[PDB]
Formats: sequence, structure tokens, C-alpha cells
Amino acid sequence: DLKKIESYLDKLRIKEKDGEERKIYAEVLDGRTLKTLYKLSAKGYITAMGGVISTGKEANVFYADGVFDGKPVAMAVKIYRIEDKMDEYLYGDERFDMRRISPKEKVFIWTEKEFRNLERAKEAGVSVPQPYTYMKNVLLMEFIGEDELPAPTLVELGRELKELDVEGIFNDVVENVKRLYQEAELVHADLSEYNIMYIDKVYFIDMGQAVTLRHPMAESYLERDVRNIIRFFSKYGVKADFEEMLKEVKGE
Ligand SMILES: N#Cc1cn([C@@H]2O[C@H](CO)[C@@H](O)[C@H]2O)c2ncnc(N)c12
Repeated sequence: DLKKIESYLDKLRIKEKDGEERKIYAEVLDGRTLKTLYKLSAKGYITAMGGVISTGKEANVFYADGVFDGKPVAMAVKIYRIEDKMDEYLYGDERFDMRRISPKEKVFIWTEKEFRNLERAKEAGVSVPQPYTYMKNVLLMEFIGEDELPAPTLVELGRELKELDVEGIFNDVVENVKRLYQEAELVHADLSEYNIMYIDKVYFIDMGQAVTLRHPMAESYLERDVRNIIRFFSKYGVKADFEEMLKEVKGE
């Protein structure tokens, strides 16, 4: 319960002096997840958990210092809550549509799916965070940002985009959608200003729902992604045609 939580927080060196992190961890993570994090720490993948980056309805995201490839890396640790709507994105994906989606296994299969989508995208040259490892409902990946503060998402940039190469940023997004579709053969299926981050270039995040092109709604998901992106960049002065961008992505 609460004693079980405190021991793992102590073990993870998540201290009260660190602001509200400890109170947040203790509420958003349950005993089973904390144990998994401790397993990853004791195995040597995690050096030290840090700040809480995001708390959500499906997942929570934390900063961590860890080790991957025998080097110390800044990590984002993305954790799916052990406890619906996502199902069309799970069933109907060929890689999972003949598998046993048990209720008590479902969240773990989702985490796995995101990890495999990250590897798939990354290896096809799409800008996503380098995936490092995963265990149960825990994903360890490359931290996008510096000095423990996450790069802004596009929506967090907002008007600041007018102070940037907004057309260039748009073209970066389109090029990544095109690589995702053509080389990785995936459709993001929830692409928006809420899951594109920007440092010196764009990175796509939140790939749990991405489906291969063999998913029967894949082309519908794509056009939804493309319309979504064009409409968002329209607010910041990017003039783009749906037809042309969709053809560009698909290779027509
Ligand atoms: N996947 C992932 C990540 C999510 N986030 C954060 O959580 C928020 C929720 O999406 C987002 O607004 C961003 O602020 C990340 N931050 C740094 N590196 C990462 N790899 C991630």
C-alpha cells in the first residue's frame, strides 16, 4: 500500500527535498510499477529517477538518468497506468490481431507495441526518441530536451512558431510522415501539435497507437493525420494543400 510505495521511493532515491515529485510518484504509480522500476534500477538501466514530466489519463512520463549502450543517457521513462477506447488500434494491427489480448496483459502488450513502433520508425529514419528498453508497463527512451527539461511540443511553442522557420518545421513534419509511411510502413494515427516536439528539428512521440499499412483503417488514419497537421500549421501562416501533401507522403 503506502508503506510498499515509500520503500520503493526510498530505494529509487526519490526524496521529499526534490519538490512535489515524491508526492506525485506515490499517487500516480502503484506498487507493481514501482517494483518494475526498481528492477530496472538494480539491473543497472536506471541510475536515478528524476522530475515528473507529465501526468495523464493513460500514461505518466518521468525524467531519469540511466545507462544504455554502456553510456550514461538522459531518459524519458514513459509508464502506462495498469488500468479501453484504444482497441481499434490494437486489434486490426496484424502484429497483434492473432494474439491473446488478455485483460491483465493488455497494457503490457500496448507498451510493447509502442516500443516496437519506436524501433521501426527510428530504424526507417523517422525522428522519434531512441528507444532503449521496456519492461511490463515501463518504457525507457531517449530524453528529448536538455538539462532535464523537455523540448516544447508544437502547441507549447504556439505563437513562438512565428518567430521560427514555421514553414521549415512544417516540411520537417511532412518529411517524417513520408518516411513513416514509405520506409517504416506505419501510420502514426494520432499525429498532432500535442505529440510533435521541437529541438533543432521535429521528433514524433506517443507511438503506442501507430498501425502498419496493412491495418484496414491505415489510409483513413493517414489522411486524418495530414488534415490535422495542415490545419494546425494554417494558424501560423503555412499555406499547404491537402492533395499535394497526401500524394507527397504516399509517393504519388
Ligand atoms: N514519449 C515521450 C515523451 C513525452 N514527453 C513529455 O510528456 C508529455 C506527454 O507527451 C509531452 O508534452 C512531453 O512534454 C517527453 N519528454 C521528453 N522526452 C521524451 N521522450 C518524452
